[PDB]
Amino acid sequence: YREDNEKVNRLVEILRELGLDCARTIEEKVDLQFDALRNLRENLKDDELFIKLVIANALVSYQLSGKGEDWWWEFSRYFSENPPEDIVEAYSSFLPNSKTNRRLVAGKLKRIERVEPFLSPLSISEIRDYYFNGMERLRDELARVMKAKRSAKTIVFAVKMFGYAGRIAFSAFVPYPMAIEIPDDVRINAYTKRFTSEPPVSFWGRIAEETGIPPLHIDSILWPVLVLRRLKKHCGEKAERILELRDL
Ligand SMILES: [Cl-]
Repeated sequence: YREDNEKVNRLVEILRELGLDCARTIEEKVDLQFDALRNLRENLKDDELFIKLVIANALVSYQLSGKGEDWWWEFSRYFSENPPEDIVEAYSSFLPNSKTNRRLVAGKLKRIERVEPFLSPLSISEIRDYYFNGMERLRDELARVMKAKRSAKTIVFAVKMFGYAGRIAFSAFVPYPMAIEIPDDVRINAYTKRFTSEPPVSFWGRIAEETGIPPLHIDSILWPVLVLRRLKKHCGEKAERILELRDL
């Protein structure tokens, strides 16, 4: 493949300097979705219900009628005020009446109906196992349940959000698996072409191995590269390194 080795070498070193510490700070302090999850977890006081709601919610988080951060806050406030029991019934009222996710409701409710027989029986012990030692397994099982490709964008997003939910519920950071490849993203794809003609999944897999940053955490870092005020206020002097990534 045609590669700009010098630019790739700089990219790797900048990502090494940011590291998992920066990715985690972006996920928890820059991404307002994380605080939305903290609010819901505190208000429900039922970590099994909280985590299952996050997975189901992520599986319907496509073609939104608003910004992602607004949607996750609407979800958090709605289920804090109207805590659910029957998840299909709850979403049947929530989605068409929401501001930020009222499009394609029929297909979204079918997806909730499809996932609930898998999520409902899970115990907190099994959920802990998925979080601490099984996020790749969860991705594969969700894809099977949903009759979706293993790399399907919304399946992978559900695992990403599950990682946030577990970090909150279990008070421990577990990095995303190296095996979950870089998400398929129009902005990432255009950025990759600055460095190589190689397909991004292969390229970012090597970058992940060379930096020790799993691809889903690289994706977190690339979000502000590709909000900026919130980053400068939380990553400290490492915020300039984010600006270095955009200008590569
Ligand atoms: Cl999907």
